[PDB]
Amino acid sequence: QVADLKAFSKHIYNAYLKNFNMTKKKARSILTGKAAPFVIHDIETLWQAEKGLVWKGLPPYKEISVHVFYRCQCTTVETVRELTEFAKSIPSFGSLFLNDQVTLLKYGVHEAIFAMLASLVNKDGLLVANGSGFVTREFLRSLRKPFSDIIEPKFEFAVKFNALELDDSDLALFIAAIILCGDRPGLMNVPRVEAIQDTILRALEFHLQANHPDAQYLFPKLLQKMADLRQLVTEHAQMMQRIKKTETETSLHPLLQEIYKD
Ligand SMILES: C#CCOc1cc(COc2ccc(C(F)(F)F)cc2)ccc1Sc1ccc(OCC(=O)O)c(C)c1C
Ligand SMILES: CCCCCCCO[C@@H]1O[C@H](CO)[C@@H](O)[C@H](O)[C@H]1O
Repeated sequence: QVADLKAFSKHIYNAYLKNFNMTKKKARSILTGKAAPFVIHDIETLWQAEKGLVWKGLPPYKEISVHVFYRCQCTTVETVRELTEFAKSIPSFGSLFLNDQVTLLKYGVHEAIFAMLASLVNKDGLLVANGSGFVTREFLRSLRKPFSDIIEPKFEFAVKFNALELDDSDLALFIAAIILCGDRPGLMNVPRVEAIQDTILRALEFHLQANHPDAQYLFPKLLQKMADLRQLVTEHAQMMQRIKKTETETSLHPLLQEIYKD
Protein backbone atom coordinates (compact mmCIF):
# COMPACT_ATOMS: atom_id res chain seq x y z
CA GLN A 1 0.00 0.00 0.00
CA VAL A 2 2.24 2.77 1.43
CA ALA A 3 4.53 3.15 -1.72
CA ASP A 4 1.48 2.78 -3.95
CA LEU A 5 -0.23 5.57 -1.92
CA LYS A 6 2.77 7.89 -2.15
CA ALA A 7 2.96 7.35 -5.89
CA PHE A 8 -0.86 7.63 -6.35
CA SER A 9 -0.67 10.96 -4.54
CA LYS A 10 2.21 12.01 -6.83
CA HIS A 11 0.32 11.32 -9.99
CA ILE A 12 -2.75 13.22 -8.67
CA TYR A 13 -0.52 16.15 -7.64
CA ASN A 14 0.98 16.13 -11.19
CA ALA A 15 -2.45 16.07 -12.79
CA TYR A 16 -3.43 19.04 -10.72
CA LEU A 17 -0.18 21.12 -11.60
CA LYS A 18 -0.75 20.16 -15.19
CA ASN A 19 -4.45 21.19 -15.50
CA PHE A 20 -5.09 24.17 -13.29
CA ASN A 21 -4.01 27.62 -14.54
CA MET A 22 -3.72 28.86 -11.02
CA THR A 23 -2.19 27.26 -7.90
CA LYS A 24 -2.44 28.35 -4.30
CA LYS A 25 1.39 28.62 -4.32
CA LYS A 26 1.23 31.22 -7.00
CA ALA A 27 -1.89 32.90 -5.40
CA ARG A 28 -0.25 33.05 -2.00
CA SER A 29 2.95 34.66 -3.19
CA ILE A 30 1.04 37.23 -5.31
CA LEU A 31 -1.20 38.03 -2.32
CA THR A 32 1.72 38.43 0.03
CA GLY A 33 3.83 40.44 -2.45
CA LYS A 34 6.67 38.04 -3.38
CA ALA A 35 5.15 37.91 -6.92
CA ALA A 36 1.03 43.87 -9.03
CA PRO A 37 -2.68 42.68 -9.41
CA PHE A 38 -5.07 45.30 -10.94
CA VAL A 39 -7.61 46.22 -8.25
CA ILE A 40 -11.25 45.81 -9.43
CA HIS A 41 -13.53 47.70 -7.18
CA ASP A 42 -16.12 49.57 -9.28
CA ILE A 43 -17.60 49.94 -12.85
CA GLU A 44 -14.60 51.70 -14.32
CA THR A 45 -11.94 49.25 -12.96
CA LEU A 46 -14.05 46.29 -14.19
CA TRP A 47 -13.97 47.95 -17.70
CA GLN A 48 -10.32 48.56 -17.47
CA ALA A 49 -9.64 44.97 -16.28
CA GLU A 50 -11.78 43.57 -19.20
CA LYS A 51 -10.10 45.73 -21.82
CA GLY A 52 -7.06 43.38 -21.65
CA LEU A 53 -5.45 44.15 -18.29
CA VAL A 54 -7.06 41.03 -16.74
CA TRP A 55 -9.20 39.39 -19.48
CA LYS A 56 -8.82 39.48 -23.30
CA GLY A 57 -18.32 39.02 -25.34
CA LEU A 58 -20.71 38.62 -22.41
CA PRO A 59 -24.48 38.50 -22.79
CA PRO A 60 -25.75 42.12 -22.62
CA TYR A 61 -26.44 43.27 -19.05
CA LYS A 62 -28.08 46.45 -17.77
CA GLU A 63 -26.32 46.87 -14.49
CA ILE A 64 -23.02 46.10 -12.74
CA SER A 65 -24.66 43.31 -10.55
CA VAL A 66 -25.70 41.27 -13.57
CA HIS A 67 -22.36 42.03 -15.19
CA VAL A 68 -20.45 40.57 -12.24
CA PHE A 69 -22.90 37.67 -12.13
CA TYR A 70 -21.83 36.89 -15.67
CA ARG A 71 -18.13 37.26 -14.77
CA CYS A 72 -18.72 34.64 -12.04
CA GLN A 73 -20.28 32.32 -14.70
CA CYS A 74 -17.22 32.72 -16.96
CA THR A 75 -14.90 31.60 -14.23
CA THR A 76 -17.04 28.69 -13.21
CA VAL A 77 -17.17 27.50 -16.81
CA GLU A 78 -13.46 27.91 -17.12
CA THR A 79 -12.99 25.98 -13.79
CA VAL A 80 -15.34 23.18 -14.89
CA ARG A 81 -13.32 22.73 -18.02
CA GLU A 82 -10.04 22.34 -16.13
CA LEU A 83 -11.69 20.12 -13.41
CA THR A 84 -12.85 17.81 -16.19
CA GLU A 85 -9.29 17.39 -17.54
CA PHE A 86 -7.92 16.95 -14.04
CA ALA A 87 -10.44 14.23 -13.45
CA LYS A 88 -9.81 12.56 -16.80
CA SER A 89 -6.32 11.90 -15.23
CA ILE A 90 -7.25 10.56 -11.79
CA PRO A 91 -6.50 6.76 -11.69
CA SER A 92 -9.33 4.91 -13.18
CA PHE A 93 -11.66 7.81 -13.27
CA GLY A 94 -11.19 7.48 -17.06
CA SER A 95 -12.36 3.87 -16.96
CA LEU A 96 -15.76 4.49 -15.28
CA PHE A 97 -18.73 4.47 -17.64
CA LEU A 98 -18.66 7.72 -19.54
CA ASN A 99 -22.08 8.69 -18.07
CA ASP A 100 -20.86 8.14 -14.53
CA GLN A 101 -17.92 10.45 -15.24
CA VAL A 102 -20.37 13.12 -16.38
CA THR A 103 -22.64 12.51 -13.35
CA LEU A 104 -19.63 12.78 -11.01
CA LEU A 105 -18.68 16.03 -12.67
CA LYS A 106 -22.22 17.42 -12.94
CA TYR A 107 -22.60 16.93 -9.14
CA GLY A 108 -19.11 17.60 -7.84
CA VAL A 109 -17.66 20.60 -9.76
CA HIS A 110 -19.22 23.42 -7.68
CA GLU A 111 -18.03 21.82 -4.43
CA ALA A 112 -14.45 21.53 -5.95
CA ILE A 113 -14.71 24.99 -7.32
CA PHE A 114 -15.65 26.58 -4.04
CA ALA A 115 -12.71 24.79 -2.31
CA MET A 116 -10.34 26.04 -4.88
CA LEU A 117 -11.52 29.70 -5.05
CA ALA A 118 -10.44 29.80 -1.43
CA SER A 119 -6.78 29.60 -2.47
CA LEU A 120 -7.34 33.00 -4.17
CA VAL A 121 -8.89 34.68 -1.04
CA ASN A 122 -7.80 36.93 1.85
CA LYS A 123 -10.19 38.82 4.14
CA ASP A 124 -10.25 41.79 1.62
CA GLY A 125 -10.90 40.21 -1.76
CA LEU A 126 -9.68 37.52 -4.05
CA LEU A 127 -7.34 37.12 -7.11
CA VAL A 128 -9.06 36.48 -10.33
CA ALA A 129 -8.08 35.50 -13.85
CA ASN A 130 -4.70 34.10 -13.30
CA GLY A 131 -3.65 36.42 -10.58
CA SER A 132 -3.77 39.48 -12.82
CA GLY A 133 -6.71 41.10 -10.93
CA PHE A 134 -7.91 41.44 -7.36
CA VAL A 135 -11.59 41.92 -6.70
CA THR A 136 -12.45 43.58 -3.39
CA ARG A 137 -14.84 41.98 -1.00
CA GLU A 138 -16.25 45.54 -0.38
CA PHE A 139 -17.13 46.00 -4.04
CA LEU A 140 -18.86 42.59 -4.06
CA ARG A 141 -20.74 43.32 -0.77
CA SER A 142 -21.93 46.45 -2.58
CA LEU A 143 -23.78 44.80 -5.43
CA ARG A 144 -27.50 44.54 -4.97
CA LYS A 145 -29.09 41.51 -3.24
CA PRO A 146 -29.53 38.69 -4.48
CA PHE A 147 -26.10 39.00 -6.11
CA SER A 148 -24.09 39.99 -3.17
CA ASP A 149 -25.75 37.40 -1.00
CA ILE A 150 -24.69 34.52 -3.28
CA ILE A 151 -21.06 35.72 -3.17
CA GLU A 152 -20.41 36.41 0.55
CA PRO A 153 -20.87 32.81 1.84
CA LYS A 154 -17.77 31.85 -0.25
CA PHE A 155 -15.58 34.29 1.49
CA GLU A 156 -16.91 33.05 4.83
CA PHE A 157 -16.10 29.44 3.80
CA ALA A 158 -12.71 30.51 2.33
CA VAL A 159 -11.20 32.27 5.30
CA LYS A 160 -11.90 29.44 7.70
CA PHE A 161 -10.64 26.92 5.11
CA ASN A 162 -7.37 28.84 4.73
CA ALA A 163 -6.86 28.73 8.50
CA LEU A 164 -6.08 25.01 7.85
CA GLU A 165 -3.07 25.85 5.70
CA LEU A 166 -3.42 23.25 3.00
CA ASP A 167 -0.98 23.38 0.12
CA ASP A 168 -1.42 22.41 -3.50
CA SER A 169 -0.30 18.77 -2.82
CA ASP A 170 -3.02 18.42 -0.20
CA LEU A 171 -5.69 20.16 -2.33
CA ALA A 172 -5.07 17.84 -5.27
CA LEU A 173 -6.15 14.85 -3.20
CA PHE A 174 -8.97 16.77 -1.46
CA ILE A 175 -10.42 17.75 -4.83
CA ALA A 176 -10.08 14.18 -6.18
CA ALA A 177 -12.02 12.95 -3.17
CA ILE A 178 -14.76 15.55 -3.59
CA ILE A 179 -15.19 14.39 -7.29
CA LEU A 180 -15.03 10.61 -6.75
CA CYS A 181 -18.25 10.52 -4.66
CA GLY A 182 -20.46 7.36 -4.59
CA ASP A 183 -23.55 9.14 -3.67
CA ARG A 184 -24.22 11.55 -6.51
CA PRO A 185 -27.64 10.87 -7.93
CA GLY A 186 -28.12 8.68 -10.95
CA LEU A 187 -24.71 6.97 -10.73
CA MET A 188 -24.68 3.39 -12.13
CA ASN A 189 -21.64 1.79 -10.51
CA VAL A 190 -21.65 3.13 -6.96
CA PRO A 191 -19.38 0.39 -5.57
CA ARG A 192 -16.60 1.16 -8.02
CA VAL A 193 -16.67 4.93 -7.46
CA GLU A 194 -16.84 4.23 -3.71
CA ALA A 195 -13.80 2.12 -4.17
CA ILE A 196 -11.73 4.68 -6.06
CA GLN A 197 -12.82 7.17 -3.48
CA ASP A 198 -11.45 5.02 -0.64
CA THR A 199 -8.08 4.70 -2.25
CA ILE A 200 -8.07 8.53 -2.63
CA LEU A 201 -8.94 9.11 1.11
CA ARG A 202 -6.32 6.59 2.25
CA ALA A 203 -3.84 8.47 0.05
CA LEU A 204 -4.85 11.79 1.65
CA GLU A 205 -4.83 10.44 5.18
CA PHE A 206 -1.30 9.18 4.54
CA HIS A 207 -0.25 12.33 2.85
CA LEU A 208 -1.52 14.58 5.60
CA GLN A 209 0.30 12.54 8.30
CA ALA A 210 3.54 12.99 6.36
CA ASN A 211 3.07 16.53 5.05
CA HIS A 212 1.44 18.02 8.21
CA PRO A 213 2.94 16.06 11.11
CA ASP A 214 1.75 18.32 13.89
CA ALA A 215 -1.94 18.70 12.81
CA GLN A 216 -3.23 15.53 14.54
CA TYR A 217 -6.80 16.04 13.59
CA LEU A 218 -6.56 17.50 10.07
CA PHE A 219 -7.95 14.43 8.32
CA PRO A 220 -11.46 14.26 9.94
CA LYS A 221 -11.27 18.10 9.84
CA LEU A 222 -11.05 17.90 6.03
CA LEU A 223 -13.78 15.26 5.82
CA GLN A 224 -15.96 17.72 7.62
CA LYS A 225 -15.00 20.62 5.16
CA MET A 226 -16.25 18.34 2.30
CA ALA A 227 -19.52 18.11 4.20
CA ASP A 228 -19.50 21.94 4.65
CA LEU A 229 -19.02 22.20 0.88
CA ARG A 230 -21.91 19.98 0.17
CA GLN A 231 -24.10 22.20 2.28
CA LEU A 232 -22.53 25.38 0.86
CA VAL A 233 -23.40 24.13 -2.60
CA THR A 234 -26.97 23.17 -1.54
CA GLU A 235 -27.37 26.75 -0.41
CA HIS A 236 -25.78 28.05 -3.63
CA ALA A 237 -28.08 26.12 -5.92
CA GLN A 238 -31.10 27.37 -3.91
CA MET A 239 -29.94 30.93 -4.56
CA MET A 240 -29.37 30.30 -8.22
CA GLN A 241 -32.97 29.10 -8.37
CA ARG A 242 -34.15 32.22 -6.59
CA ILE A 243 -32.21 34.37 -9.18
CA LYS A 244 -33.68 32.39 -12.01
CA LYS A 245 -37.22 32.88 -10.60
CA THR A 246 -36.89 36.57 -9.76
CA GLU A 247 -34.27 38.09 -12.12
CA THR A 248 -35.82 37.11 -15.45
CA GLU A 249 -33.66 39.35 -17.62
CA THR A 250 -30.43 37.48 -16.63
CA SER A 251 -29.25 34.34 -18.44
CA LEU A 252 -27.17 31.22 -17.65
CA HIS A 253 -24.34 29.83 -19.66
CA PRO A 254 -25.45 26.67 -21.53
CA LEU A 255 -22.97 24.38 -19.77
CA LEU A 256 -24.17 25.70 -16.42
CA GLN A 257 -27.63 25.09 -17.71
CA GLU A 258 -26.93 21.41 -18.25
CA ILE A 259 -25.14 21.16 -14.92
CA TYR A 260 -28.25 22.61 -13.33
CA LYS A 261 -30.69 20.57 -15.54
CA ASP A 262 -33.44 19.20 -13.40
C1 LIG B 1 -14.54 33.04 -2.94
C2 LIG B 1 -15.41 33.83 -3.48
C3 LIG B 1 -16.44 34.73 -3.98
O1 LIG B 1 -17.39 33.94 -4.69
C4 LIG B 1 -17.03 33.81 -6.04
C5 LIG B 1 -15.85 34.39 -6.59
C6 LIG B 1 -15.45 34.23 -7.93
C7 LIG B 1 -14.18 34.82 -8.53
O2 LIG B 1 -14.53 35.29 -9.83
C8 LIG B 1 -14.89 36.61 -10.15
C9 LIG B 1 -14.38 37.19 -11.31
C10 LIG B 1 -14.67 38.48 -11.63
C11 LIG B 1 -15.48 39.22 -10.80
C12 LIG B 1 -15.76 40.68 -11.10
F1 LIG B 1 -14.64 41.36 -11.33
F2 LIG B 1 -16.62 40.79 -12.08
F3 LIG B 1 -16.23 41.28 -10.04
C13 LIG B 1 -15.95 38.70 -9.61
C14 LIG B 1 -15.66 37.39 -9.29
C15 LIG B 1 -16.30 33.52 -8.76
C16 LIG B 1 -17.47 32.93 -8.19
C17 LIG B 1 -17.83 33.08 -6.86
S1 LIG B 1 -19.25 32.38 -6.21
C18 LIG B 1 -20.18 31.89 -7.59
C19 LIG B 1 -19.96 30.67 -8.23
C20 LIG B 1 -20.82 30.34 -9.37
C21 LIG B 1 -21.79 31.20 -9.85
O3 LIG B 1 -22.67 30.97 -10.92
C22 LIG B 1 -22.33 29.96 -11.91
C23 LIG B 1 -22.67 28.60 -11.35
O4 LIG B 1 -23.26 28.51 -10.28
O5 LIG B 1 -22.51 27.54 -11.98
C24 LIG B 1 -21.96 32.39 -9.19
C25 LIG B 1 -23.06 33.32 -9.64
C26 LIG B 1 -21.20 32.71 -8.07
C27 LIG B 1 -21.52 34.03 -7.43
C1 LIG C 1 -17.71 18.34 -18.65
C2 LIG C 1 -18.69 17.76 -17.66
C3 LIG C 1 -19.62 18.84 -17.15
C4 LIG C 1 -20.88 18.13 -16.68
C5 LIG C 1 -22.08 18.98 -16.95
C6 LIG C 1 -23.08 18.32 -17.89
C7 LIG C 1 -24.15 17.58 -17.11
O1 LIG C 1 -25.43 17.67 -17.73
C8 LIG C 1 -25.99 16.43 -18.12
O2 LIG C 1 -25.40 15.98 -19.36
C9 LIG C 1 -26.01 14.80 -19.93
C10 LIG C 1 -25.38 14.52 -21.28
O3 LIG C 1 -24.45 13.49 -21.01
C11 LIG C 1 -27.54 14.86 -20.09
O4 LIG C 1 -27.96 13.52 -20.42
C12 LIG C 1 -28.23 15.43 -18.82
O5 LIG C 1 -29.61 15.71 -19.03
C13 LIG C 1 -27.49 16.69 -18.30
O6 LIG C 1 -27.99 17.08 -17.03
